Formats: sequence, structure tokens, C-alpha cells
Amino acid sequence: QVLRGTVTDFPGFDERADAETLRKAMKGLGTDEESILTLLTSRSNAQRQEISAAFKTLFGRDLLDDLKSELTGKFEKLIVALMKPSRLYDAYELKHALKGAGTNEKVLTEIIASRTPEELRAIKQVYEEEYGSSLEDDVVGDTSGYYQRMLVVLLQANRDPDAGIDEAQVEQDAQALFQAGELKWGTDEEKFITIFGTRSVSHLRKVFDKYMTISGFQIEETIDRETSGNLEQLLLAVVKSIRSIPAYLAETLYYAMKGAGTDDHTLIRVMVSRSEIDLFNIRKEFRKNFATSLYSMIKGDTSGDYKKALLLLCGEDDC
Amino acid sequence: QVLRGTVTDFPGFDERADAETLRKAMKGLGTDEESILTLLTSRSNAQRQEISAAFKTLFGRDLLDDLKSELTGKFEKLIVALMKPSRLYDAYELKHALKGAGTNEKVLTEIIASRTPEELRAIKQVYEEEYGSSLEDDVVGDTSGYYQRMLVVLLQANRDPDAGIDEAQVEQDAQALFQAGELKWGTDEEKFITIFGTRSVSHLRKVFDKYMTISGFQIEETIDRETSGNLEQLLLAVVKSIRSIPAYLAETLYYAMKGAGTDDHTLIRVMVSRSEIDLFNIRKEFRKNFATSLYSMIKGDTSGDYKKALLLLCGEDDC
Ligand SMILES: [Ca+2]
Ligand SMILES: [Ca+2]
Ligand SMILES: [Ca+2]
Ligand SMILES: [Ca+2]
Ligand SMILES: [Ca+2]
Ligand SMILES: [Ca+2]
Ligand SMILES: [Ca+2]
Repeated sequence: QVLRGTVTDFPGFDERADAETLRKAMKGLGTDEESILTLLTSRSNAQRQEISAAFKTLFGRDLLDDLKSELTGKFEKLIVALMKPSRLYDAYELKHALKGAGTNEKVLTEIIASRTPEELRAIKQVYEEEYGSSLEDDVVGDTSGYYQRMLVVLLQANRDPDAGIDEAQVEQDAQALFQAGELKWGTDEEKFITIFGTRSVSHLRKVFDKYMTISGFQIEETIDRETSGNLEQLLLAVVKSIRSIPAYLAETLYYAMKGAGTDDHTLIRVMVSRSEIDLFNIRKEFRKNFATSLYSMIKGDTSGDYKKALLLLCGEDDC
Repeated sequence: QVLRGTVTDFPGFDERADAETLRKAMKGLGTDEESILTLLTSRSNAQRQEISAAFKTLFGRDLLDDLKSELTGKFEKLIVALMKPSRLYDAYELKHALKGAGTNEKVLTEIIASRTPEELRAIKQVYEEEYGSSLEDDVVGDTSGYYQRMLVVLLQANRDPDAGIDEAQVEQDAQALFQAGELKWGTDEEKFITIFGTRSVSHLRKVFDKYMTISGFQIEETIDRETSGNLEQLLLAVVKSIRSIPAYLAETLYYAMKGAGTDDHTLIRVMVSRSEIDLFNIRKEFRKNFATSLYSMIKGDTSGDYKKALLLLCGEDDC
């Protein structure tokens, strides 16, 4: 009855002993990648921050700097991602995505659609603290269309509270959504944006069910997952996140490794950002919806120290 | 970093609708065992109590009475066990085991060794409320030897709190335990009983480790698990519960189905009593220590509606 990650506080945690273990793993010309990945994936993010502090006090060096030069490639990127303070991770990912003409719209859609209003408020505050500009201003300056508008409405974090059901409002909203979809989501955008972005989660779940009975198909089938534009991809992410945030992020992981190549940025981002929130539930939705475990997918697509750290973050194989 | 069972509160729970579902499953000459086991194993124990209350209000019948006549065999016993209020289950199991000359010492040892001081205090209060006789008097009246004495000390629920380590006391207690074991646990029983029963869990874990270095073998190997008397079986249960309560109860499940025949009473008791506390960690310990999942063991040894309900209580297969 609760969300659950795969990483928890290590019992009997001694930040000074862990700092010594990590320094022993890199002092000298050699490296003990196994010791580094085993310790860091078994300590919580808060514990990693205390290790980094004890590391600086004991040895007068910077742990993150040492890891960046001692490690390489995707393994380095994963370890560096795990060391980023949890409170800063999403704000950092969004700022990195906001790239003017080269903006990574997948990251904007992923984070803004799947984070709760509480999380988005914290992100907006942290974002201004770290970068001196508002997240909304950066998004507006770097996106266009009603994709921009829907992101702005979601960033407002003003979603209705899970209150009593209103079947009269569940009929009219579902009627409106059926009709915006009939017009290919290119008409009256502000109205379906207000429905997708401000109605309560429990309400929209009933609206999506009422959409089934009115239309004969689920609302997701009005949007092609591969060829649609940015707004449509955001609507799909919002719909799936309304149904289940773990299921949306599980599908995000699935398509990160499906087919030729691997989207390692998305793989690292989802496993790290959700490791202490709902990665266990993501694993369950993954096994149910794609007939194979997240563990087996990671094992088949990745290699080296990078793979073992990802498998330890995944925690277990699912059957 | 938390214990976790396999059964949680059903979301959107409606006790009147569930009562109607259960009545629909037994009204008439037929029975829908699938509907009964699917609903009852997916509702928490507290929710089952509200279903039974709504059942009596809606229909003027007793749900437990209806289940007892509609179901048979081990399936009936499992469903009846799940319906017993959680607050009463251990006290009922102990009273049922306290049978004078036919006393079931395995149940006494299992519950009293693996329950926390907090749980034991609740059990003692409930036991008096339901049966009019303190739990200690019945235990003393139906047990003998220093097995009786060690149970009484454990029932006192006065174990030292997890405080700061004392390596000097960890040397002396382990010396004393090594020496009681050298005398086959038949000398100065009150002295190792005080150590096993009143020292803190974290202290005894260090004592058990210090016992390794002093003796060269773990303390469990001074007791044959199959031929040992009642006191020795209790010492083994206490030692294993000090190391890990989930691991002790996992081993209890393993030997409940190992070999010829099935100890269905123990199987039902552990799965039900630990369904909303630590059955998930029991499943984990089971897979590591016995190279096979609890799911696979239940599947291979049980049958019918009884098996299905046990597998749903188990939750998932472990891999
Ligand atoms: Ca919130
Ligand atoms: Ca602004
Ligand atoms: Ca709310
Ligand atoms: Ca009947
Ligand atoms: Ca308590
Ligand atoms: Ca013995
Ligand atoms: Ca299932």
C-alpha cells in the first residue's frame, strides 16, 4: 500500500569507514571498481553525501573529482549520477535538457509529467536556487506550441485534490476529451490541457474509463507513440502517469533498451532518480507489461562494471 | 530498511460490496471458491473484520459459520485462520498448543522465541482477556525442566534495549556460552538462560560472533536440530531469531514441507501470522538459504484451492 524503491539506508552506517574503503579502492595506480560499485549502490543517497563529506575531512580530497578521473564511460556516468544529491537531480536534468534549439524534449516530458505536485514545487525552488532563473521561463524560452503551454500548466502544480467523485463531471470531461481527440488534438487546446493538467488523478482515471465506454477504444490509441509530435507525446505521458507513474516509467525503461542501441542516458536517469521512490513498483509493472524482467533486459543490453552496478540498483531479478 | 509482509490494505475498499461478493459466492447449493480465496487473500485482516461485520448487517448471517460449512479440509483451515483477528491469533495458537501431556511444544517455542517484547506483552494481555488464565501459569502447568524456565524468562519480555556496545561484556558472555555448550547445556542453566533471554539483540549478535573466534564453530552446531530435547530446540530457535527472525521463520517453513508429508498446521500458521509483518523478508531468506523459492515449495507440495490461496498469500515467485 506504499511506493518503494530498491535502495535503503545501510544499517550500521559509518561514514568514516566507508570513506576509507573508497579511498583504499582508488589510492595508487590501480582501481577496485567492484568495491566502489558495491558500496555506493548499497548506501542511500543521503549516506553518499555524508561519505563525500567524511572523504574531504579525512583525506583533503574531493570524492567526486577522484571518481571522475578514476572511472570512465557509462560506469563513470552512472556513479556520478548516483552521487548527485537527490534534491538536485531533477532540476539538474531539466536544466541540462533545456538546450535552446537542441532541447531534449523527452527529458522535459518525462520529469514534468511523472512528478507529483509536491515534487514539482521542490524542483522549481531548487532550480531557481541553482541557476538563477525560473524553470518556467527557461521552458517557455526553449519550447513552442501548446507543448509549451501544457508543460507550463503542469509546472503550476495546481492539480485538484483527490476528493469526492462527480459522475456528472466525469461524463462531460470524457465527452470533451473524445472530441478533442476526434480533432486530432489540434483544436481547443487550452480546454483539454485544463482537463489533463488540473483535474484530480482519481477523477481522470474515471474520465479515462468513461472514454472507453463512449468511444470503444482507450484514449492512448488516439496518439501514435512513435510518430506523434511533442504535445501528443506529452499527453501520452500524462495519461500513462495518471494511470500509474511506475507503469509509465517502466515503459520508459523498456523503450530505452528495446531495439538497436541503448538509450543509456534514460536508463541511468530513471534507475537513479527512482531508486529510493518507486523502482520496486517500476520493476513489477515492467515484468507484467513486457513479459520479461528489468533485470534480464539490463543484463542483455549492458556490459562491464556499468552492468553490475545497474543490476545491483535493480536489486533482484523478477519472476 | 523496514520489515514488510505480502498483504496490504485493498485500495478503494468497500466492505458492503465485498460482503455481497462473498454471499454471492456461497448462496445456493454451489460454491465459488475462487472468488472467496481471491478476495480474502487480497484484503487485509482488518478489512476482513469489517467484511464480516457488514456481512452480518446485510444478511443476518455469520460469515465465519458460512465459510466453515461451505469449505472443507486444509482450504477451510487456511481461510478460517486468515479470518481470525490478528490481535488474537498468537494467543489462540498458544492456548491451542497448551495441551497438558499432549502439549505442542513446537508452537510454544516458535511463537515465544520469534516474537518481539512488544508483541509478547500484547499476547499476554490478550491471552488473559480471552481465557481467564495468565499465559505463564498455563505454560508452567504444561511444561517442565529448564525448557519451562527459558520460556518463562522470554515471556517476561524484559530484554535489554539496543544500546551501546560493551566489548568487555561481549568477551565474558561468549566465554560463558562456550562453557555451557561444552557441558551440553545441562549445567548452570539459569546463567545461559539469562544471557539468551535478557541481553539485547545487537549484543547477542556480537556474542555469537565472538563465540566463533573463541570456539572455531558457530553456536548452533552445539545443538543437533533433529534429536535435541525441548530446551535445546528452544535455544536454537532463540539463537536463530536473534540473528534474523525472517530467517528463523523461513527455516521453519522449509522443514514444514521438507521430506515425506507436509506440516500443514505450521505452513498455515507461519504464512498467516507473518502475512502483514515480514512474509516478504521470510521469502527472501528462504530463497538464499535453501536455493529454491517458497512459491515453488508450496506449489510442489500442496493442492487445490488450498494451494492457490497459499500462493496468493506468498504473493510472488522469487528468483
Ligand atoms: Ca504532492
Ligand atoms: Ca515566469
Ligand atoms: Ca490532492
Ligand atoms: Ca451454502
Ligand atoms: Ca510495540
Ligand atoms: Ca544439546
Ligand atoms: Ca498475482
